[PDB]
Amino acid sequence: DRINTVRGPITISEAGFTLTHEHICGSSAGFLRAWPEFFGSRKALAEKAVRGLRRARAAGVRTIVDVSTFDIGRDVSLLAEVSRAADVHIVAATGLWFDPPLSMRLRSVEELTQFFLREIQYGIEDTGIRAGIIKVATTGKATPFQELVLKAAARASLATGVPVTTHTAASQRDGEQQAAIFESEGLSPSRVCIGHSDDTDDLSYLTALAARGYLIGLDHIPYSAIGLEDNASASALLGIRSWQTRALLIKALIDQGYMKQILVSNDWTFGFSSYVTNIMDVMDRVNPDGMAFIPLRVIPFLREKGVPQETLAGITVTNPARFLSPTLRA
Amino acid sequence: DRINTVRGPITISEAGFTLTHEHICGSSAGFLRAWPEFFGSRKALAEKAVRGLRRARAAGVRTIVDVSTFDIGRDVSLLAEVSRAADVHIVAATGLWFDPPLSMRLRSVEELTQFFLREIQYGIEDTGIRAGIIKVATTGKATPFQELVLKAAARASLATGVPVTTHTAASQRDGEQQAAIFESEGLSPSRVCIGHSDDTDDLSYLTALAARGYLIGLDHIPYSAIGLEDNASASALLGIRSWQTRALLIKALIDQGYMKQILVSNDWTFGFSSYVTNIMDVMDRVNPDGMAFIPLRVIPFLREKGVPQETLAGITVTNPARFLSPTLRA
Ligand SMILES: [Zn+2]
Ligand SMILES: [Zn+2]
Ligand SMILES: [Zn+2]
Ligand SMILES: [Zn+2]
Repeated sequence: DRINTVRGPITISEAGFTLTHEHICGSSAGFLRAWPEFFGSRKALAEKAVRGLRRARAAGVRTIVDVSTFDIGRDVSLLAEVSRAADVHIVAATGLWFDPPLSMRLRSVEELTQFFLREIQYGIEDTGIRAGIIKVATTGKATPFQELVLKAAARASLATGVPVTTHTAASQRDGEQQAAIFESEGLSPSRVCIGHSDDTDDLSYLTALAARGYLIGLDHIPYSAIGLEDNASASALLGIRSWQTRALLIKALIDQGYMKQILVSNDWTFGFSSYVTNIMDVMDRVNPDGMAFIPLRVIPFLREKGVPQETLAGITVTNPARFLSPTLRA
Repeated sequence: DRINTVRGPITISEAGFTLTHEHICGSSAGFLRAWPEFFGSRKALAEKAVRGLRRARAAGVRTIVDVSTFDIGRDVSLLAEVSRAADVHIVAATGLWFDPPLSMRLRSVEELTQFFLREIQYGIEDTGIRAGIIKVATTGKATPFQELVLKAAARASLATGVPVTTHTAASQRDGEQQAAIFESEGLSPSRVCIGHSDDTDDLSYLTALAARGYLIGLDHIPYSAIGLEDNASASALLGIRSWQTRALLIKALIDQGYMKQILVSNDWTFGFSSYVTNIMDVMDRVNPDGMAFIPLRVIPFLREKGVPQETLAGITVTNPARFLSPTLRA
């Protein structure tokens, strides 16, 4: 039915062009509140986010999905502030990424399910803001704790119709184990996006997941260290495959008939504290378009390669709404 | 001539009987605000803390030092609320414990120094509440990041006069490496408490540190799994030595001539989320007196063993004031 955003529930008709894997700020729980000067100031960070969201809106974006979890330092009051100021819908997330503190990593699968349900059904912190997606992660074979998180996320999705989206080490085919765990919980693949999937060139892996009904998150398109290859930290984060190579995976999935299974995004952010201090600046140097990279650079690139505009509208408008609108089977 | 508390500056005389290593809630950054129902509710936690602090005050306690850092989930607004309701002074902490998130673990020594200084000189979050102690931790030989933390803590102490207090694995003699690192930064031992030191029976380790001018934190006195040795999680936390064994270390150091170097506490808490779910209840079963254990049980026990009350007042009143009152050399 309706999709919860930080300003309240919206209808499918209202979502419009949606970026399905983004961030306002990539941090850690408590960090923005304890050390705002890391970001210059809270005001500076908010201003930067508003400018970038307005940039994206001007390029046609209407909704982003902020897949920052508790342990990414999600601050839903910041999300609400910038959503209002930029007039861009923002869907907030629950789940856990790969920096859970002791108070999360000691919890059982039932306890984690309760937490994710709280954030979806009741609200985040004392804000009343309800999550519209559940984010989870692996980096290779799931750790024991990550298996509990995947199972809890599946259970929370099965109780609410709120989809699950993942971080993968795509080149290691993590999506297969994630899918196997999800299906062992009875979760429908139509409620799951296997993200960071443009990090691999293995089209067989991607098409096989798409044929099983998964959504394939091609969310790293602007990530490339070309021109800065001997920046070790940037190379590790961004890789050295070109944005064009990544974008051509969108075309390849289209050409093999899987347009309904594709979700595209930038995995952008406006603040970034969980890595090297000035990674945000390096990223902004790599992709000055920020969140507008998909509409301004990727869509025209794919048009030039012969992809019809109606296909691209299906990917960027129709697929996200079908993914986000709550259901147990889409 | 003043010590910062969660209710503002206090004089040395106002501090009175002081417990130097305690917690209101042992958690993780952001956790109490995101999942208060873990604790029943925030109201239930606060009520529990006020009841316990009122009982400690009735037993003679006037101040506690809450050594919860950012990564212990310190919520200075909760400390301020319970301090007011119970009429007990609470000193808040900066520093980092052994569960830092990525946004902390990626920082340099200079950045950490700036963060600890912000918390001491400016305030914690947006609250205006300034830290009066710096807490650090090792569990065996320091990791590279923990070396940075210790160095940053020494630098912040050298710039402000606020003392440093530590978590150790006393069985591993961590106090010796901590001392070595601190002295390599020029920090006076008179500004350092080596905590959890009652976790060892190795008197020579303790006396050698005391002879160098360190404060010796005998802060685990009520910790014992005697009667519940088959509870593996409680035994790992609490050990299998009796409270009387731990308390007799106080006497041993007095007898050697080191009464000036002793600090005593309970390392108690009113909420605990960073371990097994119901550890708080197990702890309360072990020590129903909570923070009042030191004045109600340990002081009379040491008097029965022949220690003058005046020596015990020196330990519980005079030594904490000398430790906390800012200086570069006490
Ligand atoms: Zn990711
Ligand atoms: Zn991301
Ligand atoms: Zn400790
Ligand atoms: Zn402690």
